[PDB]
Amino acid sequence: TPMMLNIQNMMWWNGKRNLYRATYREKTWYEISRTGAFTKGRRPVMRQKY
RNA sequence: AUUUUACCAAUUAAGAAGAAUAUUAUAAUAAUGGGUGUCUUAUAUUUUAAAUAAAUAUUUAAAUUCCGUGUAGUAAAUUUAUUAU
Repeated sequence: TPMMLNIQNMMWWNGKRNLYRATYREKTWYEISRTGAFTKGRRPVMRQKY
């Protein structure tokens, strides 16, 4: 398995890509990782001020 | 009458489009694989899968550990955005 072997298969690097990944990723791993922008740590959640 | 010894020296101003829709970086608005001298026929032209990836991250702490390979929303669609004869 390429991921197990730690093979750097990237389209801009060698023109290859692993077949077990998803073609479209809505938000990258960094976007998923950043939790302060996802949870209610300090950010306000309802911008409407009635 | 006859006849001028042997050897030794040096590179510089360039005659005429015989040099530009040029070379490199730079545009954050396009994009189904560009192919001209091409020019029916689609049983014969199908590439999809939750993972670090043509998507790429503002600090020195603590901390697992026999050389600590290491830092968080900054604004919630907010303007750092892969641009372009």
